[PDB]
Amino acid sequence: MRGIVTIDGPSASGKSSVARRVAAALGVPYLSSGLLYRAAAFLALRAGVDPGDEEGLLALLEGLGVRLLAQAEGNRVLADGEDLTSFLHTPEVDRVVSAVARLPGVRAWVNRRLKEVPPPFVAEGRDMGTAVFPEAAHKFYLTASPEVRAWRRARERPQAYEEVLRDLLRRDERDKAQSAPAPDALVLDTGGMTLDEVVAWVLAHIRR
Ligand SMILES: Nc1ncnc2c1ncn2[C@@H]1O[C@H](COP(=O)(O)OP(=O)(O)O)[C@@H](O)[C@H]1O
Ligand SMILES: Nc1ccn([C@@H]2O[C@H](COP(=O)(O)OP(=O)(O)O)[C@@H](O)[C@H]2O)c(=O)n1
Ligand SMILES: [Gd]
Repeated sequence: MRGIVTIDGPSASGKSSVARRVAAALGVPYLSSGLLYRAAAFLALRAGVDPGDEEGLLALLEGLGVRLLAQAEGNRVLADGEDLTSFLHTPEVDRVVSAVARLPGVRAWVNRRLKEVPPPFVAEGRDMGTAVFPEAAHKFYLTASPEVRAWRRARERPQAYEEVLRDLLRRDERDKAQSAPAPDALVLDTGGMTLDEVVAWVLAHIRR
């Protein structure tokens, strides 16, 4: 696989886990676009920047030199060379990230970072196969029921299922504009499947 594989989908549909495993099986990096959006949100919070102040936020992001590090075991985001990854997957970041991700300048900043990577790679996000890498040779859209996505996510947050579900429903709703599947994406419902099964299906499709 020498081109680009995109994997898009709503929260907890399985994108990061599948992209990591598929990329490792193909011998290429994977790029988690949401990690950059999460970093943008985390930095704005930490800096006391008003979430509607695009200019100030962009001044900060470019000013700090924020970078995505694609490592096989998982992506990392650095700001001024320092690893912020451990702070990006909190309920707090989950709850405010959509508001920051809606800013045109932030999306343009994230996409510039993604476009700096030479192919091949597998990229996961909301609009990888539509807005960012529409030329991708292999596109996938993962989806599952809100209940199972909330069930999966609750295992990864200091929150119970019902709150996780409420939060997930809201976030996916707030992400609607950037979340439609590419028309040529293979849509897979991952509910009821193991990570291994989804990876196997995706690789089989890629290797058709
Ligand atoms: N069939 C599956 N496919 C992918 N991930 C799964 C699956 N079943 C359970 N998981 C768990 O659900 C979580 C999904 O997280 P993640 O890979 O980040 O998905 P997403 O990027 O869509 O939020 C992981 O904890 C993963 O281990
Ligand atoms: N390409 C994408 C990727 C992420 N995002 C935003 O970034 C936030 C986090 O993405 P994420 O993929 O890390 O979230 P999860 O699906 O991993 O739970 C999201 O809710 C989206 O608002 C986005 O607008 N567009
Ligand atoms: Gd993820």
